[PDB]
Amino acid sequence: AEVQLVESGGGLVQAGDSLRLSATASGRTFSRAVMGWFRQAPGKEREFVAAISAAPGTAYYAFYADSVRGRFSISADSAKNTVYLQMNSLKPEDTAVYYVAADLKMQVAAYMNQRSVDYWGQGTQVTVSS
Repeated sequence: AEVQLVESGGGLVQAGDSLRLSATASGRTFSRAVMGWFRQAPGKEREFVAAISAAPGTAYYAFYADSVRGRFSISADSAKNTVYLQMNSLKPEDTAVYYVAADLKMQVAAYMNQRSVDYWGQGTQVTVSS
């Protein structure tokens, strides 16, 4: 089925700042999907950043790549049909286009392979000047 995921929040920013990305779907969406964020710079491999999935009640499971642990946080709001990535202590090496992703086979937040991702958004440029 067609799903149109849309990222928002990208910007030009300074080393040591914060930026918050969000993503939602236009029309058809998911319930109980493992959602994630990936990133890539021209010529680079697309790299996994963070994953999130629904737990009991209002809780979620999260999982972070080592490159962002201690700095980025992934959250979600099911009412608002939106997934978030709060980026803190941004470094020039965080410069990339950031993509929201959904993998429909996975059952719980974990490391995500770009190769297994079922749905991608269009991407939002994040640029960190030193």
